[PDB]
Amino acid sequence: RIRHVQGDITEFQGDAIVNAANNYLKLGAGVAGAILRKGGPSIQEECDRIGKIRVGEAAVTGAGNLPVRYVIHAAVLGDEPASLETVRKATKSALEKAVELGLKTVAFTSWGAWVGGLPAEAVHRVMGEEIKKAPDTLEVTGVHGTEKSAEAYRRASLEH
Ligand SMILES: [Rb+]
Repeated sequence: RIRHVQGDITEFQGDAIVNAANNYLKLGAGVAGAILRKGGPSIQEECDRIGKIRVGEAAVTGAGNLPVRYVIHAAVLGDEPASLETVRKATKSALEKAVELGLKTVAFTSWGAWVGGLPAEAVHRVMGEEIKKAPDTLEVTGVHGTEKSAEAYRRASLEH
């Protein structure tokens, strides 16, 4: 239910990508920058017309010129700081949205740009638990910058 690959999430060709976000849905930091660049202005514009949400919630937009149908914005910080709990909620909420849209293929990054203050392995652990709990109609892809990293993530998923 989760496969880890080297690639560019702005090149994922499935139903949706998950984009880590502040709760004000003001995009730009991290992978969002590339998403705005290649996806175009309509992604922030739709966010502007959703308004702000709560930390731990997710919100859905179209994907502009990207080869996915939807972007799922997962609010990990803002009005309160990122923690293992906000990470858990934002993941569960992102996946809940995907299920609501009746989607099958969804892609996350490592959320690294958003969890600098947290212990990496515990963050990976919590998102993994939420992903595991998600229904089997979903196929989740983790996308990483380097093969070395993705092979590390796959190797780590062999710890069981
Ligand atoms: Rb931000």
